[PDB]
Amino acid sequence: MSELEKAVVALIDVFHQYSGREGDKHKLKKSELKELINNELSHFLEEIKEQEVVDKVMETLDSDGDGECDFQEFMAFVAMITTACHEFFEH
Amino acid sequence: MSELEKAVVALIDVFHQYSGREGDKHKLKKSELKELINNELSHFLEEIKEQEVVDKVMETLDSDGDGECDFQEFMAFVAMITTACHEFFEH
Ligand SMILES: c1cc(C2=NCCCN2)ccc1OCCCCCOc1ccc(C2=NCCCN2)cc1
Ligand SMILES: c1cc(C2=NCCCN2)ccc1OCCCCCOc1ccc(C2=NCCCN2)cc1
Ligand SMILES: [Ca+2]
Ligand SMILES: [Ca+2]
Ligand SMILES: [Ca+2]
Ligand SMILES: [Ca+2]
Repeated sequence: MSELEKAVVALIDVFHQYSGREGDKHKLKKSELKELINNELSHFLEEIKEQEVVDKVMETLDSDGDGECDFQEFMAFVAMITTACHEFFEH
Repeated sequence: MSELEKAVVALIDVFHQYSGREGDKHKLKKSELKELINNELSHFLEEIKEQEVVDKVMETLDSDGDGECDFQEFMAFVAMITTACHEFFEH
């Protein structure tokens, strides 16, 4: 598999590594999202320590108002993070 | 770096590995897009052999009508491919 194919698989893997811990196994609730950010984005994002901070990230990500981040919404999060990295974390 | 952080970097790397070959260094023209699909998605997508086929993919991807795939448009392509992989290539 190419690096791109392995990358695609990695996105799926990390989603399900966190989404399946609690409740809906196919969605990240705020507690799961907090863990993913703190454990898997510790180099790209500042650690979330306050509930207000994860509430704010979930508000941004949750496009269908169910209070959780589904796979499609996670892809949008990945695009946000990748765009930030691409622009050398300038904004 | 986590597997997710490395994945994010891989997406950027493959884009620029193809986008910088011809013309606009920051966009994939159809010829570059064809090469990326054939070389880096050979396990997830059928090889493109006909110009009609890459025209059709570019039409789907090109949301601003410039005939090329920019970084934002490539992210949407990545989301499409990842969603397909996620659903076990069922659709
Ligand atoms: C790879 C390719 C390109 C690229 N290539 C082709 C041309 C275009 N781009 C650009 C960047 C790339 O990244 C390599 C990974 C380096 C680790 C970054 O680590 C951080 C994380 C967070 C910050 C930060 N956090 C918040 C406030 C600002 N700062 C800073 C640094
Ligand atoms: C990883 C995780 C999940 C997952 N996990 C948590 C639950 C949810 N999902 C799902 C899939 C994953 O993928 C692993 C990579 C296997 C190689 C697939 O290789 C192909 C490529 C193209 C085809 C095809 N092409 C076009 C017509 C149909 N067929 C078939 C097979
Ligand atoms: Ca869950
Ligand atoms: Ca949601
Ligand atoms: Ca180009
Ligand atoms: Ca375009």
